[PDB]
Amino acid sequence: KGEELFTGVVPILVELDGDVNGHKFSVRGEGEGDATIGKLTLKFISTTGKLPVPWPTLVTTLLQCFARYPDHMKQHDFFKSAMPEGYVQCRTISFKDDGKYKTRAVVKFEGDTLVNRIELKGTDFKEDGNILGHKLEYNFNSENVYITADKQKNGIKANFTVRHNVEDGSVQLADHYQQNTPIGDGPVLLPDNHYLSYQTVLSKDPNEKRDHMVLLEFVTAAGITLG
Repeated sequence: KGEELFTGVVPILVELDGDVNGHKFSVRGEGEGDATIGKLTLKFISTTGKLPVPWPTLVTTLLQCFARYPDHMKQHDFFKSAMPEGYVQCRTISFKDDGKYKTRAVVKFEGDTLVNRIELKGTDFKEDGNILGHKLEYNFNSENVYITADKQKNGIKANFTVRHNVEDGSVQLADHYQQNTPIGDGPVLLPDNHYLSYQTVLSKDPNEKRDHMVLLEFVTAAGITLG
């Protein structure tokens, strides 16, 4: 039933309120998702001027319900099974030798629009580090998100590390710990161990005057054998 909401193109609204070492910012995003081919296309705008953190550090925070689950894996798709009532997604993102983000997001349908409303709190960052110092390249290295069930919490957990290119040729690690729990009371699909494979492209809108990020994602579930 949840999966039936994703058979066509779904409009998306994203709202992020952020606070890193006390520096506040807001991001508003819009676009669409097409889970049949695992495709997300989104444009995010800062409504508070130039961001105090690099856009690439916000990519993972700013809709895994649009992953393409192969037919033989569709009974492992927690994200769509929680819909339309939605799920809460929480992460701790620890930047190696730097600070951490803690995020809480409510992902659910409002009518025909899939809405992702997020609060982000960043702490312990270095004023001259790679993040507050804006030393990260505007690109993204996309790998696999490993997913496991958490039966006790009736949800899932995920773990992965983002490797952010630094302008000096080094790499800034971002360790992600993720938890998702459904908002509704009804049973949801809980998966065997598997992963989501990402292809992520960041770009710019040449006609956009505000600080912004254009995001294209292709996401495919894998790791359970078609046989």
